[PDB]
Amino acid sequence: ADYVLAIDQGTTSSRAIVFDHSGEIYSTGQLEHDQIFPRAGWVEHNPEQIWNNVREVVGLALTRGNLTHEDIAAVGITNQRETAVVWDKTTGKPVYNAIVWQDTRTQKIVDELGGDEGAEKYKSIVGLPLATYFSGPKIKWILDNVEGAREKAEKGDLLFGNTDTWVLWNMTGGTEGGVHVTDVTNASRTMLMDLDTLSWREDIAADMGIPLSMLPDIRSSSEVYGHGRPRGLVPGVPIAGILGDQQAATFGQACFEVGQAKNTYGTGNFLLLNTGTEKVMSKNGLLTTVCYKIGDAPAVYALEGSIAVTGSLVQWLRDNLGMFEDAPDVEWLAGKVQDNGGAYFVPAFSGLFAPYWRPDARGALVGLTRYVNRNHIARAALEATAFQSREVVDAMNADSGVDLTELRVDGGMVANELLMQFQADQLGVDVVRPKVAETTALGAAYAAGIAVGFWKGEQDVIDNWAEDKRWSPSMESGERERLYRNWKKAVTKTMEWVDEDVE
Amino acid sequence: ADYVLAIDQGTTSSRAIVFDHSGEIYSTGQLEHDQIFPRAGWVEHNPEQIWNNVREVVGLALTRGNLTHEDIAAVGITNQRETAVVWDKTTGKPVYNAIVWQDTRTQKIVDELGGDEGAEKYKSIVGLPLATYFSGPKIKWILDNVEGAREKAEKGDLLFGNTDTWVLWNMTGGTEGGVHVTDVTNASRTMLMDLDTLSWREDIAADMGIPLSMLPDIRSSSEVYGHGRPRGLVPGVPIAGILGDQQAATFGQACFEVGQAKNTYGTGNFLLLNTGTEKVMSKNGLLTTVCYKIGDAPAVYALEGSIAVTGSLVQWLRDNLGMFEDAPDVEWLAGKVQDNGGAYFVPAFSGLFAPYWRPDARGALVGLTRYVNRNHIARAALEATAFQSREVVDAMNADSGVDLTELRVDGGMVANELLMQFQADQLGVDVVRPKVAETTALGAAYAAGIAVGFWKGEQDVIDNWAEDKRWSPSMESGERERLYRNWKKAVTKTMEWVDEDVE
Repeated sequence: ADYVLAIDQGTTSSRAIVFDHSGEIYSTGQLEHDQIFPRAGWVEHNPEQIWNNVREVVGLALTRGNLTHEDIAAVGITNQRETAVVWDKTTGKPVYNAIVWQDTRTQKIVDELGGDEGAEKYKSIVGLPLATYFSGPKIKWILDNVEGAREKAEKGDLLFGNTDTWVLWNMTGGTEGGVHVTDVTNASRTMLMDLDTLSWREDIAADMGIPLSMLPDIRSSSEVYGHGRPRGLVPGVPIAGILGDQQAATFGQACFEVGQAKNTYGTGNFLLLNTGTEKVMSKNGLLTTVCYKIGDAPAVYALEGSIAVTGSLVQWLRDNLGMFEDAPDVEWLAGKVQDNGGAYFVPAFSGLFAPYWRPDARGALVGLTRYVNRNHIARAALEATAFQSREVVDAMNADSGVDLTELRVDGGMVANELLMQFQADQLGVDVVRPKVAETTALGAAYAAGIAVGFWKGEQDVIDNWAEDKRWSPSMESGERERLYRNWKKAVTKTMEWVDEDVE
Repeated sequence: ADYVLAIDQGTTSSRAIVFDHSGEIYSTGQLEHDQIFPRAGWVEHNPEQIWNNVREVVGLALTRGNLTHEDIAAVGITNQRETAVVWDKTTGKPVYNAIVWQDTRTQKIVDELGGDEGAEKYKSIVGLPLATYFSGPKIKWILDNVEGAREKAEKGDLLFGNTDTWVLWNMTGGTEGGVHVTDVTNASRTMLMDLDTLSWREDIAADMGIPLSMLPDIRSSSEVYGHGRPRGLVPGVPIAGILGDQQAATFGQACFEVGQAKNTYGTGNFLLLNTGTEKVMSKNGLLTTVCYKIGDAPAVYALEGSIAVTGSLVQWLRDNLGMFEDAPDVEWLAGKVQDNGGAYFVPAFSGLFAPYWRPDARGALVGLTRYVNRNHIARAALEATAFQSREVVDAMNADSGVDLTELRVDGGMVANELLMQFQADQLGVDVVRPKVAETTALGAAYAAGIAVGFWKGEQDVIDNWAEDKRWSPSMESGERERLYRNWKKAVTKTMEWVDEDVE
């Protein structure tokens, strides 16, 4: 077997990618699944469509690469986190659609669960605030809303799973031999797992009215969970790796050492920092979570931060204000000027931490003078993505003493030299861009190949890890701080106006 | 004679307009003159070109209307203010070009003139801060920098005068009989006139090194100053009206009552409030000026306010940010939505008053959210012109206790019904636009006409004043005030950020 097959079961689509020992793409296949909105704030996925699509991309990837299951040494799985699936273990049929992490129907349940200020109720144990994103409250919604579900869960007839678990169950035979398992990274996103013991917590489960029988067996992120069902496309093939999507991209970037972090650039940004075997609890409102766990080796933990508006800023300037209608890539406008021209963008929800720690939907644009033009505005818009990233990094550093040693990056925006160099300048550490952009799928492959010996372990992966390039800090140190301070000041004053803003 | 000829000697062109008893435009003539920039910040006009242009337009207006000096009952003159002309009274040739109000070369002179007392040194006597705009310091410049000027002056052969004086002198014969006179509105713009007594200040003149022999005799704004020279276009005709442009505009809007004010909408805005016979000194930085004086009658005063960025805002958003390249008229985009969507513009130099009275070049745009689009921005942009006029109105109220009774408007933006309505809504008083848009010229006509009896007086002018349209406040008090205080908070917060913005 010369290849490892990764399945990335994402939010909007699912793809299979076949990798070789070097970490290079051999063949791929991809399909979208429906985003279902039964009503406002509700976001659902049809679980069967997800399975049949996954079934199909695998076939697609093999066919394109002229491969046979005989060529696959292992299958790795990565998935959109938090999305909740509840199905019958006997009929195999879901009792309701998968409730996506984007869904907000559980706001009320989340508010009752916490009680008059209780969002932080479970943080010390599970590392998460009570929010609409996480699985637990979603399972509770399914048990309080669906006819009969709770009684059958009581009986032990219902299974819960993130889609890693849903995909794994179907790939091992479903109602015939299906294994009900999840890894530590995905379990850390449900609100039910104790970060220290890596086990389900009975008290939190009871609090949410969730029978323990619905919960899958928590295992590591790298070990043989099972084998491809006999009559499928990957008959006999070991399925030996699972990592939540962001943890997988982190793993595919080879952020194996303390201080290494991965920043993903999209409409919004996600940043995870490897804090080693030491678990760090945030004082800045950040998430604590599991980065990965390779078999019997100790779990490696992480701090996770998110930024609501990064790449979507420039997209809003275009679709809402009608700017840049002439230029597709804004980088080429920002490059026509030397500076932000005194302009600063206070993106919405940028007021993450100080002085209030209360992100708001209202943003601003300050420092406009007669000289300022759209090239400056393009420049400042890119800077705000970097500034926000820096403020999440400073929060992480303040919480650990594990200071970001370097940033590895993925996402569409990693193709912007200006942004990337400025990101390095602002952070004062190197910024590395991998040669393979699908870090999410690559992480799932590394996790699975390690478990079966296709790769010998973490060090061997580093040896086969190739980078595209890296940017090193070069900006005048004084200019580096001036920009950052003026920006944090802008954020502050903007939040002050917002408090007194009577809408 | 059934007509009154008005000469409007402006910043970029000069025009002649012939009106009849009903205030209608019968015939007109207009010609541009060169805007000379010998140096950065230097702005000059060729006094000879201006004079030639004035004769030619007068000729044009008379010819096109088929009128002769016999049909002209009187001539009125209005002119761009503060611009200074210094000429040889024996040859009638300028010693230098006219230095325009927009010329900033007098900054050093102005800085040192104030000594330890500063810019407000003379404010309590003349109504004006020391600044590059005003005539005094410009006359000093010419004397200190031009050869033979200082001595010719000491002989009594040098004359000064704004363009009103410069035109009246030539019109009455120049070297051969020219009269050297100015009215009180223009005199009050040079910094050398006492507001209470309406006379030249012997001490201020010496402070600036200006012999009193250079200064024109000060008269009222409406009386016969002399008659057109025999070889001219208007031989024997009384020249009986002079008002500085903004005052002319105000007079031509028939703003004859305490509390009536006129707002001129341009790239920037000029607002004047009639304060009656009581001179009011501002505690808000506004200017104190003579509105007009009609013969023996007591002089009427005004408070004057200037707003730097009004019409420029939309221009900037288009020429610099590349927005609205689709809409030459933004009123059509603003009309697609019913409100600003939460957005507020804090235009550069909008911090005219509290908290600091320290206008700054740096502005901002706040209250941005995902749903705000260019339609909201367009409306917010317009709202900002209305808001800044309201704060100038408030500062005028806080200075005198004279409630604005009604706002008369001119300038390019009065075609915008959306803006004029909102303006009425914000001021809570009626906003009216005249049928005759050329208010400055009409104002000069009224003054001259009254001096010769073509009109009986101010009530008679009112009896002939033509009104086009009027807007009544229609916005609920809650919405009205909420929008305004929200904007004022935006201006405040912006100024605070600007104070800590290290650029």
